[PDB]
Amino acid sequence: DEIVISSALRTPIGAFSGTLKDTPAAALGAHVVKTLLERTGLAPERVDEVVMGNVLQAGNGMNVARQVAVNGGLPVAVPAHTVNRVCGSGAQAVVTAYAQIRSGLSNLVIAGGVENMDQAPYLMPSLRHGARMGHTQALDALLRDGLNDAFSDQHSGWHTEDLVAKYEVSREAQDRFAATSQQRFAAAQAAGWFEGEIVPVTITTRKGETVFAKDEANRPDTTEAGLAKLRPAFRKDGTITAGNAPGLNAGAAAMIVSSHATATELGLQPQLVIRGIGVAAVEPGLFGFGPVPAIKLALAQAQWQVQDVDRFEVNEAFAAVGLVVRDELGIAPERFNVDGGAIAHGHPIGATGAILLTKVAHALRRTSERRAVVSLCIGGGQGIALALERVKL
Amino acid sequence: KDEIVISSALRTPIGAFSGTLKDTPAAALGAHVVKTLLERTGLAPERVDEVVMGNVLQAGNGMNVARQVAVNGGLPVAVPAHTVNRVCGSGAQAVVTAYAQIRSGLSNLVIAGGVENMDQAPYLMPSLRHGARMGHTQALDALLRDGLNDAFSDQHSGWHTEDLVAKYEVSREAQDRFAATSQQRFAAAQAAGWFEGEIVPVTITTRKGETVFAKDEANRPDTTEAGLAKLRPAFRKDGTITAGNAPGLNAGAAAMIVSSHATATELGLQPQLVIRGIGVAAVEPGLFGFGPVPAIKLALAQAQWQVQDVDRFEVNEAFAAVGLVVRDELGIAPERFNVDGGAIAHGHPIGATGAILLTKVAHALRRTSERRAVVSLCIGGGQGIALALERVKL
Amino acid sequence: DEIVISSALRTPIGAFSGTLKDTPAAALGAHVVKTLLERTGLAPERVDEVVMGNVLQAGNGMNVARQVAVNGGLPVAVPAHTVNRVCGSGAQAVVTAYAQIRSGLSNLVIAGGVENMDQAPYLMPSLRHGARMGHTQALDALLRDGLNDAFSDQHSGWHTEDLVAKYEVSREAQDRFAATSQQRFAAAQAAGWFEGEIVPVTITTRKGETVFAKDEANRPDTTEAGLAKLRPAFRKDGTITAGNAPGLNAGAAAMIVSSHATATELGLQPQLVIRGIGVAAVEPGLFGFGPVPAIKLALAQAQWQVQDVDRFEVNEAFAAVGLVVRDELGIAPERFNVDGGAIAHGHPIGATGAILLTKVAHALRRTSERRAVVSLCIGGGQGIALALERVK
Amino acid sequence: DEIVISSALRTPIGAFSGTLKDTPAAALGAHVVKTLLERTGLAPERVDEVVMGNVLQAGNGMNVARQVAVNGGLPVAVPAHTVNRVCGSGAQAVVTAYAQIRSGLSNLVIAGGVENMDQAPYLMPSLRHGARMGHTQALDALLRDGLNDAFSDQHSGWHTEDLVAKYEVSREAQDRFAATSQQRFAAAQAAGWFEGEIVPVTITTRKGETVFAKDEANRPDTTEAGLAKLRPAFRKDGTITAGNAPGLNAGAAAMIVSSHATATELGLQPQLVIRGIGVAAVEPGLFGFGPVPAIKLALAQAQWQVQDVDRFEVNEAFAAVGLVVRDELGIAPERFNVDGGAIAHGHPIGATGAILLTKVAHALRRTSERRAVVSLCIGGGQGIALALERVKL
Repeated sequence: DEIVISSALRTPIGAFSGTLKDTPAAALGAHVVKTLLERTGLAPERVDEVVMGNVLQAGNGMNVARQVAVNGGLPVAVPAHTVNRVCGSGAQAVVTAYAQIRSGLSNLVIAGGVENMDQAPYLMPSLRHGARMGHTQALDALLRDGLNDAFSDQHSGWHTEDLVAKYEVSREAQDRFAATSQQRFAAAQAAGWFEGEIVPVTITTRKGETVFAKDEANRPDTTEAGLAKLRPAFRKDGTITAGNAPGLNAGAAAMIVSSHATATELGLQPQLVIRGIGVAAVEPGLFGFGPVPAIKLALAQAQWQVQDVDRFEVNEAFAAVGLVVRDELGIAPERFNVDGGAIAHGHPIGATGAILLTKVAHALRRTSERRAVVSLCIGGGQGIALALERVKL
Repeated sequence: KDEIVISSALRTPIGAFSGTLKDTPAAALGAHVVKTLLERTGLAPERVDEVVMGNVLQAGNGMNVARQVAVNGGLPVAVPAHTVNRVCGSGAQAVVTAYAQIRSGLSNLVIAGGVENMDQAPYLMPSLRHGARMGHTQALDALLRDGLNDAFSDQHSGWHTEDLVAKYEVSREAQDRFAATSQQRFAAAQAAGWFEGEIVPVTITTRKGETVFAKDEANRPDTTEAGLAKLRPAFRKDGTITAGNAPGLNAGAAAMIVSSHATATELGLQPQLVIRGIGVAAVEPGLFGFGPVPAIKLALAQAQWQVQDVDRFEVNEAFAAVGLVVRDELGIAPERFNVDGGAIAHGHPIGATGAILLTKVAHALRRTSERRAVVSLCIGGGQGIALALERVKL
Repeated sequence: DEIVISSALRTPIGAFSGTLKDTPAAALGAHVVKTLLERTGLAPERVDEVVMGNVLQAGNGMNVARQVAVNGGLPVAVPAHTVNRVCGSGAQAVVTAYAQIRSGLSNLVIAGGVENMDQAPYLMPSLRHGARMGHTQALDALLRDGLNDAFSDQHSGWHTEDLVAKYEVSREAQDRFAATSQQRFAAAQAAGWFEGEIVPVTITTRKGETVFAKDEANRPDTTEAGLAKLRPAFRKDGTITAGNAPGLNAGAAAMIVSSHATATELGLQPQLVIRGIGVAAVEPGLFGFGPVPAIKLALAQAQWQVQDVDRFEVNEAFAAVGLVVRDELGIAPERFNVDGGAIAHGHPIGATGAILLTKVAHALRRTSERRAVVSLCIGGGQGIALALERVK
Repeated sequence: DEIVISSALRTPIGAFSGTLKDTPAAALGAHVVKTLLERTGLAPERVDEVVMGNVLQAGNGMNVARQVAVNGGLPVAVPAHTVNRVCGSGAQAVVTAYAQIRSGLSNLVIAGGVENMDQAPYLMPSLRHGARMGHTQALDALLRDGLNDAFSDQHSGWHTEDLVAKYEVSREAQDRFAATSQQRFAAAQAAGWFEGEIVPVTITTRKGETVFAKDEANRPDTTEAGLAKLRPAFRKDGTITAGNAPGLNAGAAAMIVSSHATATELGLQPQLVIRGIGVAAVEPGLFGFGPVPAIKLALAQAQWQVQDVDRFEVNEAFAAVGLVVRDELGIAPERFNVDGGAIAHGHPIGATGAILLTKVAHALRRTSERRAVVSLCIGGGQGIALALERVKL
């Protein structure tokens, strides 16, 4: 009856123009899936479906999920499809898996997400049928398909300044939150707390192989004083900066989704039980609020109250989004993004939801905490949340 | 289990390559169908729990096509939406996704469909972000890179389908006979008014005014076996597949309501089909045209139907060769296979086609009083999707 | 030691997106040169140099003039170079030829110009080293390298509205001049007056040929009433429209330049003597005035005055430029662009100067007029003029 | 009347992706012209014309020569035009000037050339009227308009392998020539022999200012042993490498051309008399041979024999071209590219001819040598040569 997550694994997260800049999103997912199969010893024929989140599908080739599955070493008989709920896509893949299992379409699904923002191409809308006369634009696909609202064409960061204004989120509070994310992430990383969830990727370049084993996007030297000096990135009188938002990152995460009975039968070690799912939508312009209704839905399904939850893992799309969700729900600061968030480690859009589920799977194992919520705000005005309970042993 | 049903299946007419819809984004086509569906049904917009849309060529369509379809279709901003991609099967996948959400208790009512506009697919410049440095560089047609070329070989779907032709010994003449028959069946059904009920007109604004696009335009009623025999192979020098025994590069949208039978009745909807069986299968990428065979067998097994129980099979004409291989492998009577013609005539707007075929069957069973149908599509990359569908008695 | 023009020939002029849209400028020039050699029977080894004007060189390949020469059938031993004085380039090629002959560097030069504005590519300045993040521009080379001023980045038509304001050139006068250009051109064309100067080009398509034999860009049905309805193209409350300016055209012209003695020695039939050359420069913003100082310089060299000249052939860059030059010099309206101009036939930038020299060579032969001036205004603020006399 | 060159000056030559990568060719020419006017005190009204060579005109804006003239500070009443005889363009500008003066069209011309190969754009031939369906090419303009033959579409370096084969030019001879070019250039540079001809350019960058005062493309540490290790650049079994050919360089040069009488009247100090001009053409495929007929034409006009010439300055388009021209004409190695050539300093195509005239003007002043020949081979199968005599005082 219970649907469980087993063997959650992720790549380290690459910086913009960083170690993963030449490695397609689909190749990162294939690497995690191959490693997952090697470590679990799961019979590849027991995989009924591969579901992968991917937002910037432009130029990635036919059906990213099918490339992840086949290049990950699964038999050609394993079906696969790609899901896009923007920032929530990596968590959506796990919700899709849950729905397939609960509806009887699948017994075991490999679910996750992939993204590489460097690898997003430029688009030429006028090249097919011609520009005819006069200058024409080449669009950055990461803005057109990933970060700009589809209704306004304004950046997500520009819209988030209206969330800042509505909830009176001070520059000082955003920079305090951002510095704390960096400090928490650096301490956890140094303590080895992310080694269990990370699978190394070997990158071959010119006359070199480089073993990419550790998240590279974080800035342990970040201070409130340093952050206060940065210029607003999206509006002249704004509060959001390069320092209180994540970068343009690359990575992949994947996990096994099955009934508890299926996991036990196949000698898997379940990490989390899915106790509740929430998917909600709000005004595109206030998309940072999306986690609030989504979390309420997930908690209602789990029959939990906010104060019953050991940790909330809410995507740091902006420091401002973290603060609005934490403060609106009255979550204790010590229980909110406990080991740091995307401001430190990065936001590889379509993978981030799978990365946060992976983080919580390993954090509950280490701490013996019982109850967690993963939630992400979603460009276009949506929210996704999963209520998750540790499985013992 | 309560029965999961399809209600109010509707589609745009299908545009030709460089045709009437060439300047109308896929998301705008879906928005138009959703708006019309809400207007005609009077469905309370707050009772829509999710919009799921198939779309294969997402490049340049903007953030989350399904959310654009939902919001521009007039649904409240409180309705969530996501986009699915199982290539050619995406429009049928959206309905399977809806089924799974309802059966799992995540949703009570979903608007599901698909959208595609192949003219609107942009060119891609992989080297523009970090530079070409020195030497010529390529601009990729996204239609090929993300839609029609296999991701493993980079060869066209049509090139791979010549290996299906060789394996099953499908003659050029058999493919051209099938293609001519698809055009003749489609033209006769169209002229008889059999597609009027499923089609919603789209008003297109241009420099020189408005065009009311009300009728499929990609079909060639004058097609003959003799005319098709004149054409050159499109994909291999010694090949059999031509521009005439394959569909075009088309544009369109289709959408429908998916819910329990009880939910449909409660909200004053008129269910058209019950989903009796779902099959999703995968095969060698190189032999993807065979995908419907295992998918149909899975869907029939779930419905507890045999091939001979099915009044009509609606199998996507990705190529005439795929239609022939699937029909003959399953032993389906030619008179019961793509009865009113298929994609060779009306077109293959990739991510919408699965939703278009479900829509076609919903209206055809209502007209004929046929009881049982199977919709199936082969899928680039080596997959197959099938739904076993039963008419609801109204 | 008179320098003469012989065997001036041109292609018909193609419309924007018209019959020549798939035929490179260099191929148009090659075709004229091949035809010129076939008709004259000139020994190819007697050609010392090929000089070709071409403004939009982007994407045309290494040295357009050398492609015209070699693809035109001349021996590989014939040197060639490409000149760019924007709108004046096709006339500049003939001035370059004159200078080479008078200085003893050459005895016989094939000089002309080529342009195909459809064939001008788009430019991607950010593709070499990357756009990194954010949308980036692809430039239309015909604007960047051909029609926009290099200092202001404003269109030539936008700058010409300041010439209109300075000289108080009414919209009605511009439209009357434009209608008259169309009417004069259509009547002359119908009378066969352009047959002698035009060489047909065969264009190969699908499984088909098109023989392109006649200018296609003109609008014989043009009226003042029709032109009055058009919207300003360059400024909101402007006077310049699509109807009182030329299009974005394609074509080529070429001719033999030599001493009179060399022409006679080689059995050529000289058409014109170059009696005077003027090259002048003005404010980029008032480039339409450029022909005035250039014409005065050319007339001074020829020891002619305006009233001595049977016809002026001044490029119709805009109707406004034609009117300003005509009225500043006091030229009789019936002696100014007598058989119509670029508003009707088109302005294939780098070829136009060679096309106007070609037109005048054939018009003086037909009319027995003695004296002509060819002049063009030049984007960036220049003018070129040649004073020309009919050879018997 | 003698036609003379006065006040020949050049920028230092930039490396590919080097100091001048963001400075348009037209701006480099403007800087030389402005400096030339400032130093000579020449009355700007006495300039009858500016003629500039430029090969890669794509994207440089309307009429590069007019931009050089106007941005160089000359009155708008000075006419200007741009010439293109590919690699010979910078020398062609001086021949054009000579012809204008001798024919009476001009009394005084500022002639030179400009090029910036980094600044050459990519071209999209199919963007105006559309690619319709299928992949399409974006062309590197430096290949399409500058370095690939217009008839074969093969690189100039690929064609030069046929010159190598015809004249049996060994790899070892090419590498010896290239090493010697580097050694000669480095010694001459260190001796201060290029200070007189070079005008510094101040480059304003994001982070501040660079005073670019010295040629940067040369490799003084070059050895025959090092060059022997390099892979062929153009054919698998080839001899031409990155080390025995010049780079993709940027720079400008300009000079005053006038009668001797005009120069003296205006207080200029003539450096060279033009005693002979040769322009020749050959098979496009053997364009490296072009200097041979061109030099014979220039020497015939000057009534000189090869052995009467104190130094030959023949553009090092490839080491192979230098060797073929030197050995075909029987020129003493000690009198051929005496202070090094383009393999060391670079080949900024449309400027190189003006750079070589400038180099010879200053070298004859220093050495009191009487007679020089400047010659360049030209893509498409041409050659240009000038026979030049030192003017005293």
